[PDB]
Amino acid sequence: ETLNGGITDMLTELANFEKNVSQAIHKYNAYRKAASVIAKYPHKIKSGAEAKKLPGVGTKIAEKIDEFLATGKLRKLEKIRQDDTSSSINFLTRVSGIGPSAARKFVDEGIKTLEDLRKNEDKLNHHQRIGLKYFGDFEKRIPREEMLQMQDIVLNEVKKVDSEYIATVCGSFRRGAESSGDMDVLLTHPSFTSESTKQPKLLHQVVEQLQKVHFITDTLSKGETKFMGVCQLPSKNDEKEYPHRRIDIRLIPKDQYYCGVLYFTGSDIFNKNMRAHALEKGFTINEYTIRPLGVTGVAGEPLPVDSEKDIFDYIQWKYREPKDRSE
DNA sequence: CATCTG
DNA sequence: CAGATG
Ligand code: NA
Ligand code: NA
Repeated sequence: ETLNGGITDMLTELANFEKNVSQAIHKYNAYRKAASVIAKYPHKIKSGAEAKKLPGVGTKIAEKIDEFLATGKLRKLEKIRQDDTSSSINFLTRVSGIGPSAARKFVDEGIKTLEDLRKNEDKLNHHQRIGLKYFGDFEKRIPREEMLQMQDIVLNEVKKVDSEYIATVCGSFRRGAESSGDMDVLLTHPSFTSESTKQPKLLHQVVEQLQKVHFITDTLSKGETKFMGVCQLPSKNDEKEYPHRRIDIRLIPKDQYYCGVLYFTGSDIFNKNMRAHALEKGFTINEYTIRPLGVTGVAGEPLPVDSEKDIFDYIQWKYREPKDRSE
């Protein structure tokens, strides 16, 4: 956690770079299990050879650990930190819609900067375009104070369209968090479940309203269950307009809402732990359901959940306010 | 995993 | 359709 830090750290720069600049999924994937194991490693890695001893730990890595331990740095890591092309990709990638894949193509076309990007707006697709228009706004954290305002609206409108709608704002906003990165809404309606063959309108109807009143600014992707967009709190009495914010809304059959709600709420750590205990208690849990575990190895059969309460109860645990859902 | 692109 | 992004 801080004994073998720099090590796990450099390993990460390295793995990251593999995958993003080179195509090196293997290699990349290599550094990864590597940093994972040294991570768990209970001692102070004093040499490569020592490390080597570990699984996932081969010769090349060993080599690097040595040099790193040997000297406050690593050459390759130094060489990669300068490299314009390397930096290029790390940056372009910052744009929503631009991934690595694309980041390469661009660079090899010589698009490296923001300006490059504007100039070549023709090469970008819708998402990427938006992604570029909202670069700044996009990176700006979302303070809870707006969060609550947003949430307020979304909920009101959803209600308007249908009283039977059940919306929830998961994420850290849900966990207490003072700011968030984007807005995540879990949606369901009684009329929608596991078997119930579709009802796309269910999602589309709301989306509409959201743009009706202008909360929703642009559409990133709009499928029949998942929507990826942009929103914005009405700039009041003009002088201070708001940033644009990432927002998503997803339909979910009523019959697997809570697992979802739970799940989406996190934290990752809370999940796991809860996930593991569930398991002891003779259960299983994933994003959609809770199933009673048979003994023949495994087994299933969706346990019935009417709340987040229903879940814990099953696994016979202490109902956790979202706030203490931390770890 | 679900959506988009081409 | 594979293949990219989130
Ligand atoms: Na990106
Ligand atoms: Na292939």
